[PDB]
Amino acid sequence: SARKIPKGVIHVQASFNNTIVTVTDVRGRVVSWASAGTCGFRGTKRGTPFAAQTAAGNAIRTVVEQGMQRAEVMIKGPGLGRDAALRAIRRSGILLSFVRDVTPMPHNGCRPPKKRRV
RNA sequence: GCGGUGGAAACUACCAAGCUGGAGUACGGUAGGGGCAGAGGGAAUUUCCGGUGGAGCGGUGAAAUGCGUAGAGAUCGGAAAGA
Repeated sequence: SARKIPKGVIHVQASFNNTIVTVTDVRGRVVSWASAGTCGFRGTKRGTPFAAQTAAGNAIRTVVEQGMQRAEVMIKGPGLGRDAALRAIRRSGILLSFVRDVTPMPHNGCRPPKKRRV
């Protein structure tokens, strides 16, 4: 069983409502994912930093079948789950290699509504 | 107040000949999202197709409408298009 891929990039879609932590390989194929509204609590109880750690710590139950040694991290977008997702992945067992911020910086053109966030 | 006559002449005005500080022009340079037209560049968003993969995603002061196992979101590769 399993493909047994060495290292891989971890795409963390950090938003205000929730945080989707997905651990993918070298190419871009997802093995298994984990989210904030999946781990027990839902509604508005998520999106917080220590709710992101229970989400990123739920991935090591489904991706343990592959057996990854090293891991590169990748954060996208603002919110309370940027530095928190990196701390849970570190206390799990996998090593650090490349932490990058691929947040889409606009060239001042497209603008969404004002509205207050959580 | 109006008209006429005889004067005065600085000022205003008319005429003639000038002068120059006004203004204008040329010579040589400087900065600027000045304007019009035609190209081309980068990020991102949306959409279409395909791969991986899982049940959730989206949203709010809370929720719900909505999008989801005819499998989105997320992720990767490619395309199209507009600002």
